[PDB]
Amino acid sequence: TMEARFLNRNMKHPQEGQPLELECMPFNIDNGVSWIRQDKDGKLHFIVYISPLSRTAFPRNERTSSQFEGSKQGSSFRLVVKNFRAQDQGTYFCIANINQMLYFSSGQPAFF
Amino acid sequence: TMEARFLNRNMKHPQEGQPLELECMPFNIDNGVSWIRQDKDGKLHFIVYISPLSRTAFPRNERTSSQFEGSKQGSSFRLVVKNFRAQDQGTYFCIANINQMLYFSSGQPAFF
Repeated sequence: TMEARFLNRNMKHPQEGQPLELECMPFNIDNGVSWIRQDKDGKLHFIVYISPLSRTAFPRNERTSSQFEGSKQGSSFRLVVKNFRAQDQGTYFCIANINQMLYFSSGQPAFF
Repeated sequence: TMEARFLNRNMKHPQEGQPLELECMPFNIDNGVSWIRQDKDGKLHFIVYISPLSRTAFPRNERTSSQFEGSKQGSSFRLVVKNFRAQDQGTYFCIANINQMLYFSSGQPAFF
């Protein structure tokens, strides 16, 4: 089943000012996934969609493309937060959209 | 901006055993929306995608199609829970997917 996790499964919380790598492991390859961040608010934010070919699409109002990197690394999807700051905290999820049905990963809490 | 709300804005909580109607008001028409439910868990569930033509697509493992009705009613999207039961409680959101970018509504808490 679908999970979003820290690349470093040993860490419990992200470090302020460090690069943060998350991994999404999708039940299906050759379907892309979207990374999203949920505030403690509950408020939901789209970060990036990664195609099976590692093509990325970011939101239009754009700090995002400069603060996050998306890629597919052999069967799994990756999201990198270049410098993890306070405004990046939240619960991160992977979403796959296959035949107009959505599939959600388990979330990864990322709070100092 | 995008909001999911009770059709009856006067009510604070859904009634056990009553039909529940929610409304999604999308920044864009002639794009469909997906309804999702989030547990208190944080766990996310796809309910249904409604096309701009009121065409519905439900999950494959299917209690869902029999317990929820989706439609577009003049500019807004509607989700009906036929008989609202304990297992239907959660925070409901609308999602639009336009050019591989996702847009999320504010959520509507639905708990007794």
